[PDB]
Amino acid sequence: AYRALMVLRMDPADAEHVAAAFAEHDTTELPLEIGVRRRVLFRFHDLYMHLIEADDDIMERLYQARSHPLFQEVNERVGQYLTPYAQDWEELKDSKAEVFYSWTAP
Amino acid sequence: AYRALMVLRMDPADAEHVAAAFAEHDTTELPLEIGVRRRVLFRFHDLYMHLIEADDDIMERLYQARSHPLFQEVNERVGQYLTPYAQDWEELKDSKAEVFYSWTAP
Repeated sequence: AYRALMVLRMDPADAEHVAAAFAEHDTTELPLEIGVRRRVLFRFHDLYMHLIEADDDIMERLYQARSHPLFQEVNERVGQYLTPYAQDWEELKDSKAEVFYSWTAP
Repeated sequence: AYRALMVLRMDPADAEHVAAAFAEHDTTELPLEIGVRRRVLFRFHDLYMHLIEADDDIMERLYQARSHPLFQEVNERVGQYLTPYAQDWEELKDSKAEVFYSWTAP
């Protein structure tokens, strides 16, 4: 039921690296830990969008674990190819979009 | 298993209208028809992102039904508040992002 979407800028050509970095991380239990159930990466022009599906608002641990050594790697890894969308960005929480509507059919 | 994400530009302030337009459309069977299982709208700065979850690649009917009178309304409705992201846009398919990675945990 929980969905979050983060948006950054990326060179389209860097997608494969990006994908590769997660691929590896997603083989470990690091994510089942944080509580991630599904992960989808999209690209559109020079925008990168990371969709996370979970079972609860897991953002906090998410935010928590970034400073974390267990996650430096995936972070460096991914990080070298991503840039914050907006000029006023200070932290991770800043790349998170807002949901303003949600509908599930019966 | 099917996920698509469309991105356009929107004035943050127009969100409530946007939401209202779908709210109504989502009360009808019009979407259960097209095959939509879940719908989530996000906003980030002046970007609008529409996530559709389905059970198959439903984009074609999706694309099909736009010219459609059954869908003029929601379309006009929504449409007046959205603008194509990129300058080279010619059609709806052009607002669709690409998935470059997908992971589901066991």
